[PDB]
Amino acid sequence: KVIVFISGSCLFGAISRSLFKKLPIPYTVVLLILGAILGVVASNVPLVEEHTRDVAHMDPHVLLQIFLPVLIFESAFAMDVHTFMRSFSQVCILALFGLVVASVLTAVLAMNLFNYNWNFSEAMMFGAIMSATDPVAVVALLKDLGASKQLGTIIEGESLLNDGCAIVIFNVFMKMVFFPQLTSTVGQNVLYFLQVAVAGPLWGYAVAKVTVFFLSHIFNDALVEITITLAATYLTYYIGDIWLEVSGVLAVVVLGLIVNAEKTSISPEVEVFLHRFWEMLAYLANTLIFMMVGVVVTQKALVAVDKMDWFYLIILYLAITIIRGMVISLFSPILSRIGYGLTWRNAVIMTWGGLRGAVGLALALVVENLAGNDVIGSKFLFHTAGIVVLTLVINATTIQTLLRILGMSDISIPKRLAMAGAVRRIHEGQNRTLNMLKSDRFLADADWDIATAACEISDPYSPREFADMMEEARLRMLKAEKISYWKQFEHGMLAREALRLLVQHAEVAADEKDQFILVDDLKKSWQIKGIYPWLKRKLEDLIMAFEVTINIAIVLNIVPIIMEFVEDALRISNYVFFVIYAIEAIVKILGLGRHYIVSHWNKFDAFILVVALRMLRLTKALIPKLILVVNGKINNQLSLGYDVGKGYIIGEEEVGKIIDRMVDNKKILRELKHISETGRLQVVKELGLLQREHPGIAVSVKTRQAIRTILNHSRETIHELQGAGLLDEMEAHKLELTVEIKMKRLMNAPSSIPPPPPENLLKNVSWLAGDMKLIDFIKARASLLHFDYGEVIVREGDESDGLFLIVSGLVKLYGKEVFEDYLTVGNVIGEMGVLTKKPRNATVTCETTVQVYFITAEDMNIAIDTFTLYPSLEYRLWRVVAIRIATPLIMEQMAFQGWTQEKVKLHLERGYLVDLAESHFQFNIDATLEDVILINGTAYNAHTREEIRSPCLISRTVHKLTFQYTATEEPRLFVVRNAEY
Amino acid sequence: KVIVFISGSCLFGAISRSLFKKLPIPYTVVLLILGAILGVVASNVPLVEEHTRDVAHMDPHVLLQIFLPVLIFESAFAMDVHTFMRSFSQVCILALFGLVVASVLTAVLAMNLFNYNWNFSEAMMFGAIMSATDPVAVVALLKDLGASKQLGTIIEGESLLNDGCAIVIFNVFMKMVFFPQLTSTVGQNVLYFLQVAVAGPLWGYAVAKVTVFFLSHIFNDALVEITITLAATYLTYYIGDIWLEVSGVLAVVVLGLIVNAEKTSISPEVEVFLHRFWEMLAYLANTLIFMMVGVVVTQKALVAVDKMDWFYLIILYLAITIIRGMVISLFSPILSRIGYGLTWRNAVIMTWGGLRGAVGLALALVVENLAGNDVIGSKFLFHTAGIVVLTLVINATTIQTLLRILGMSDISIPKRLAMAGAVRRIHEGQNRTLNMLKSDRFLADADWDIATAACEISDPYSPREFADMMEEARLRMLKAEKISYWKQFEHGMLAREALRLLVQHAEVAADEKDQFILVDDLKKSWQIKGIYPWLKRKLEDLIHMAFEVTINIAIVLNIVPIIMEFVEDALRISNYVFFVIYAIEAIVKILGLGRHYIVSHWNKFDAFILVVALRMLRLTKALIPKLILVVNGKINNQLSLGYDVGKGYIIGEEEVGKIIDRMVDNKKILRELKHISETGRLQVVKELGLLQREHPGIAVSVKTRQAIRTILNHSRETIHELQGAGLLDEMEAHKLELTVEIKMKRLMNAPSSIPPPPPENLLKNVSWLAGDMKLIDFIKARASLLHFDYGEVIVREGDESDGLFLIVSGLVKLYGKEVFEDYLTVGNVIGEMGVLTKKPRNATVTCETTVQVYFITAEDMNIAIDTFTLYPSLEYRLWRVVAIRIATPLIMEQMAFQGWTQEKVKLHLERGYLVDLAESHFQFNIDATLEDVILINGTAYNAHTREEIRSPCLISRTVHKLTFQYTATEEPRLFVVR
Ligand SMILES: Nc1ncnc2c1ncn2[C@@H]1O[C@@H]2COP(=O)(O)O[C@H]2[C@H]1O
Ligand SMILES: Nc1ncnc2c1ncn2[C@@H]1O[C@@H]2COP(=O)(O)O[C@H]2[C@H]1O
Repeated sequence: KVIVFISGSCLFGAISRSLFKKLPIPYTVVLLILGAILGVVASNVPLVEEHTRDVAHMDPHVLLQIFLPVLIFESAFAMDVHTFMRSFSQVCILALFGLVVASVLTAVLAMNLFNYNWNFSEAMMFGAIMSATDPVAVVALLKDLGASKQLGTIIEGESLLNDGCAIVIFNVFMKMVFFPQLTSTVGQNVLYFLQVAVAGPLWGYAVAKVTVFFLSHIFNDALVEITITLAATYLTYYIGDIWLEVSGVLAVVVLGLIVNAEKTSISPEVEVFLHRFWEMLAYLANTLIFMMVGVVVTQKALVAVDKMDWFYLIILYLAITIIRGMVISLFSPILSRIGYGLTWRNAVIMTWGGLRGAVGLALALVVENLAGNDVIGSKFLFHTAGIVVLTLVINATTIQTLLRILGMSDISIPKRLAMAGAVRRIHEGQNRTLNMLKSDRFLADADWDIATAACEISDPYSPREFADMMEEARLRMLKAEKISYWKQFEHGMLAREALRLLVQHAEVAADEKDQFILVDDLKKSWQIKGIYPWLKRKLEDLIMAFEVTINIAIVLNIVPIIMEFVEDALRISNYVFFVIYAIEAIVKILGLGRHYIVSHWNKFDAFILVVALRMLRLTKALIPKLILVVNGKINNQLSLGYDVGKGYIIGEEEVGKIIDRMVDNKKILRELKHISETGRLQVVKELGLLQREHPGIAVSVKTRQAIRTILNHSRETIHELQGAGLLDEMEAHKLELTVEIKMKRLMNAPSSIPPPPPENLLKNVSWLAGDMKLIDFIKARASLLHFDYGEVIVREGDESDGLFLIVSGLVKLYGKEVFEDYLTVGNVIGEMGVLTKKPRNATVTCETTVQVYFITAEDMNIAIDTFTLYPSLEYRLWRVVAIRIATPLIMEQMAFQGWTQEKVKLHLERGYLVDLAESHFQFNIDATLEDVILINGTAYNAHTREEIRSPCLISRTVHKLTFQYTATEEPRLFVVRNAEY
Repeated sequence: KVIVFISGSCLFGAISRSLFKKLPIPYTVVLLILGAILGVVASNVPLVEEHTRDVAHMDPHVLLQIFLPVLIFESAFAMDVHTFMRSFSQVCILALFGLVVASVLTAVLAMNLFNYNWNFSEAMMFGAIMSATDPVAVVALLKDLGASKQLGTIIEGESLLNDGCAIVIFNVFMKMVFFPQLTSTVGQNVLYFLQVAVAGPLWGYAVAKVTVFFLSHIFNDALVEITITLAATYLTYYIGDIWLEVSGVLAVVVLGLIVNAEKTSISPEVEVFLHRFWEMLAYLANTLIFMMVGVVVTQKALVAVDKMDWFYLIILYLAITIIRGMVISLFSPILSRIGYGLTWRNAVIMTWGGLRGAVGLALALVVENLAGNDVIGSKFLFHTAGIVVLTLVINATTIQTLLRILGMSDISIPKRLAMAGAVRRIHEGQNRTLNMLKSDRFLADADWDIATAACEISDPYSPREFADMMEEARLRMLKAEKISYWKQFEHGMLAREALRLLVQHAEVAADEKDQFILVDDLKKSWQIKGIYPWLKRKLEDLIHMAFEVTINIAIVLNIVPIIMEFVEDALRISNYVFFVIYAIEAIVKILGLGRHYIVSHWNKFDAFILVVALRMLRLTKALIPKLILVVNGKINNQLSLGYDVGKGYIIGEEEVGKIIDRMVDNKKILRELKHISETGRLQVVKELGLLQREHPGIAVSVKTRQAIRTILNHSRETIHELQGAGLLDEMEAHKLELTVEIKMKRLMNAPSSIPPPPPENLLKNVSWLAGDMKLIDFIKARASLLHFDYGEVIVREGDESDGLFLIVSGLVKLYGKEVFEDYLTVGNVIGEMGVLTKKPRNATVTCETTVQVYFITAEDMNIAIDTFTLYPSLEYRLWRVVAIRIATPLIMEQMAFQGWTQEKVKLHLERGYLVDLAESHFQFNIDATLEDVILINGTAYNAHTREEIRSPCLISRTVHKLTFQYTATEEPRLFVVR
């Protein structure tokens, strides 16, 4: 019956796809040709005639209900959603206007020239059936050799919208023509138009949001989400099919776009499985419909032969080609003026990009089968088969020729240079490892000709002098900046979108002109000036159990509206609404203790309750949702702008220190350094102004990039640990799943701005001995002094003024060999100036804006006199300065070799100070104390009578020590007991 | 009509699967419970009654033709094929015997005790319907917490074979019971049995091989192979369904097993897509059939209430449980004796491993629907629903309790120690990178509490003294050997199977007893003593070519009308065509009769068949080379694997022997451990050497197949490092890495057939640059092929010069004098300066392995020198070789040639010549045209500074003119490179 035909069709499609892969002509036309052969065999042998008659004469219902929604759903599934949304406005405008112009022009051309006794509706149906297209072949060719990304997305989106509008027009006009028993008045026609406009896509959006919310609560389960997605898609299609014969495909398209847009709630395995499954179904449908078209056209059009239609076909193709070119040629200056400009290469490649696919053949089969025994169906089928089999080869050959000639698919010089360098590096490394392997003991009598020929690799590709030198120098500088950007991305310091924005900004201004870097485009990239801030300014300035119950009651009030739009239950529903109003009155009575005297907005709700249509109650809960989503929407773009600004700054800083060695001409080097430093200084001030506008964006981006850097380095560490054999494959995978989970949780990070860190709470918590004395010191010291870049607070050798503790920022200390230290938030500086009364010994500078608290010598004396009986703050300060002095001289010792900063920090935390007054300035060293450090003073050995002074390390050989008490130098020691105690 | 029921069924299955994931009870019983609820709603409301009446009363044809083949196909698709084949024999024996014993015991128990007026066929049907089971739940539980691999495969294979034989028996009896109008004589019954035996699986094998051969010619295309595989599976099922009512499932199972077995011709993406698609279909079918069973049993069994059946159910469950235990308990000693032994833990976990699934419920629905208005269908459905809903909870709880109690799912000490060490290392690295990141300029006012809490990680888990010390020392040594094996695998020096074999050999002898390493098990691992060599020995010793291939194809075509013979004018024309083919064969034989007219032993039978005029003998002689080549490949793979694992053990022991000494400090333990390790190494090296001696191609194959792996791994690491430095972007890196993946894929199907040994004369002529007739004369005057084994020194430093030696097989190590160590491979020339400079010796060369060398004496060297005198091109080439050998090491170490590798300085100095001192009268002028000037030999006097220098030395660029003094004992020699 039908089995052998389908199996043979699949085998023929497979062999045709495998054979004609190399030729630029798409495979599908071969299928059509093969179908033609079957026709001239179906007229003689009764067996193939029986098989074809059983299969090729199916009902239109199955075609119109199955073959088209699958194809349009596939055309609306494989597209990149974000790239589509980047140009949705121009794509929609161009697609709609091209569709309407092409349809009306084809209709009037047919009526004027064909000399057929047709009506206007037949010609409009002809135009609609000649308007639809399919871009899978041209986008496949572009993927193969076009070397472009945005062009295919533009073509796919335009084709999708064109197909949707074309099938809408064809369905309405076919229903008007072939069923001449329906009223065509305006009152229901406008209702039908608005229904198809608004009711369908909103229903698809609602079901998509519902199923996404359902899938959000599913963890590490793969079958459930696949089955739920398939069932939801079929349910949407079935409700659309019950509703109309048109809006179902629109609802399916919207649902597919929304599902493809979301990525956080669906694991990638499900997405790739769904892509593969839907692609397989679409390919099968396309092959079957092509073979059916071929066999039916060969069996039918042999009795409709004339020279007039053969003359008509060529001029029809010429007319549709010229109008398709002319509409976009006329609309190009408007697009250039509005800002969505496109190059003339894009226009000339768009002119030939219209390839007819399978939608037109489907509609032709439907309109031929519904025509009965009439010549109109044969004319339709023959003309559409002729035009598709003409364009499918001619347009493909011409687009390949134009893509070759225009040279946009040309490998640039840096691409070839980088590929050659990479190939040379790989070959050198392989030669080195071969040389190492040849020296191995067990690698003897291995034929090295086979080994060398097996692993060989190769690339797939194979004042004028001053101006040329400047041009090549700036090209090399652009190359260095690009590789710096890629290095920064690979180390993890950047996000994804900022990286591609920087790369494309560098590329579009690389070889266009002499200027290479611009700042105002970056300015508009990070700042927001569109309609969103104006909408926010208008919106936010012009305007739980009880709320949930009120919302549920308002939703329940739609059921009387449903009945009204369509009894005892309805009266009971009105009584329930009155009871809900009474419950609202009871809620007001309960809130009378808070506020019930008068209200402004609630008068409308009171009037609505007096009427009892309760949709006005839900807008109070709807108000926070709009601000909640728009604040995140603007903050995401603001964070991306700050990120790309920081990336440009750090890239310029990295490339600044290498340009001097690259060139040797003085004038070029000077002018390049001048323009680079002016650009950096111009952008850094605006970045600082953006930071000063609000501080939460910087905090968010720093705390969202530190996690990325830490996770990347942990992944590198675990890969290295796997490479050393200390753990096997399964444990490594089990541990790496945790890293993947951490990254997945980081993906949906709270991009909403975290509150700024507290001032008093962090002051009390960060210091160990937080008490009421700290509060008294804060009340006696409120400076919050701010120092910007390029300022030095104190200098070495200057007289001591007091103690300074930092509350915001990072500072760098240079002291004396020499050392460099970095103090973060919560550090205390100026310590020995109040204890040992030393003027100064080191210089501290600030690399950014810092907020600090100032304590003077008088303030320090007042603080010291504030607590005297139990100076816990003073004792903690003594411990802090003691461990600060003792820390750097222990890790460098040979005894503590192989110890990190945290190891020596946590080793010495369990140590105290020695009371020299109780011990009468005499100490005995035993094995109980693990470490003894001379903090201050001069110590005299009780055995060797040797005098030593701080900074020094007491050896384990010394057992008894004596100290001399002096007012100007009081001896101090730190003792850490053994870890076994 | 049917849509809402299916949609609600899928939603209920989804919510039940999501909710009951944590509890050890499988989700499916909840579905059954939910179905029960629908029943007590279907009896009152006419709407749900209409929906249930429409969907749940489905005809048996769709169930019996759709629901069962999908389930059995899924049970025969997700299995690991190789692990199944490792124990196929014991799995088949145990499954078949357990099935037949359980079926007959259930039948006789039902007939004796149930007091129902049933026949023997009804009880056999009852046993067949109670024998089937499903492995999905138990294997899922074992994947979750069983911590085992082989047990799940054993259970799955047993369940698959049991299901296939059970459905065969059920069909062959149900076709007799409910259709009492068919003859049951032996003559057709034995034909049916042999038909199911041989016709089905062979047809599945043929279609699988045909579609694999079809898919082998498809490159980088994904849709075509998926569509072809699906169409081939349906075509196999349809031909099986037309053929018999039960052969289709067997053919589909065989086709699925063969498709899953193959891996080279199918890309992994297609395989995982097919796995996911088939699993989705099976899950949907299982959920739907469970809900159907629940609703039908609640609607039906409410009018079949008694205490007799409610008492019979418990004793039936007890009887089937005890017989299932007892059959394998009785068969365990036979398995232990035969060598396929299993531990008592495996037996006690296999006893409770029988969980009834969906096949029995499918057969119950079929038999209940075909029973009509009779009590037998209700009894069948109620009893099977009761037993499945009892076992599905009770057996799951008991198997979880037993798995906890028996302690086989316990984390060992080394696992916890390694996990803790890895966690500590990761935390230390993260702390270090956080400390580095805190000092960055642009990382200011970032709340570090959130950063620390976000990236925190943790593990999922949380003379007696002398003997204890020895035990912990040998455990630590085993851990060191295991990590050495993993390091060797990760560096790329091992294959996959040898790695897992060595790891499991280390594991099974780790904590069992005091001994740790055995050698005779490795001996039987690398050597072959099975039935394969004996069958090869008896087989291969007991037994215009294109036109012959065309004649064989025609003889194959002659078999096509034989189907008509088994089944007119066309048949007579077929006989005439066969006679014409016979005449053509006779003409071909007469043409070949000039070379050989007498018929051979097989040719006499061929002539007899031609007189008969069959092609079976021609096909057999065509497939004789096929069986020869597949036997050769099968034996060579095992030999290569054994040699690989032997080499891996040797290099692992060599690595661990250097580090074992530092680990322990007790003298006696260290001495005895070194003694046993060295005795094992010395025992295994001699056997490996003789194994390599017996046939040398295996070693050549394994070396040339592992060098490519090492080179490709290091190239991949280099490309990853280059990507990490930003010199190329993502797309170019992926495009380049595709080439590495293609190289690895081509290496996967490597020519494991043994390459021929390298030639002797051809390599001697080609490897040397100046190969000519003089080399042939030297070979005729020097044929030594001396073989030196390990531990032998050929010459020593200071001994008198004897001649020149050129190495033809092996690698040697030279120690000379600072001091230097050199490695000479095949094709090197040694002992060259001893005849040129008349020097005795200056360095000592030894051999690290067996070496085959050619010996040339001083008299032979003099004869060779006197052989070519007019144009001694061999002598000129030797002078160039010794000149470049002397000049090479002293240039790369110079500051001028800094950053130059060995190949760079080798290819830089190849465009160099010698200076003729006779033509220049021993005076040379150095200009900028010559890039490098090297004093090879002699004393050079500067013409300006009057300074005397001698080789080895480097002439600086400041020196312009030089003079040389000619001496017989020291002739000056120089080399100049442009
Ligand atoms: N080794 C050190 N590490 C960190 N900070 C130091 C070190 N030595 C001195 N300082 C700080 O530098 C300050 C310089 O002036 P003061 O002596 O007032 O107090 C000193 C300490 O706060
Ligand atoms: N630098 C070197 N590198 C490699 N081989 C050498 C080197 N120097 C000497 N030889 C070889 O060692 C041999 C020792 O004895 P002969 O002098 O007969 O010939 C010598 C050369 O073949």
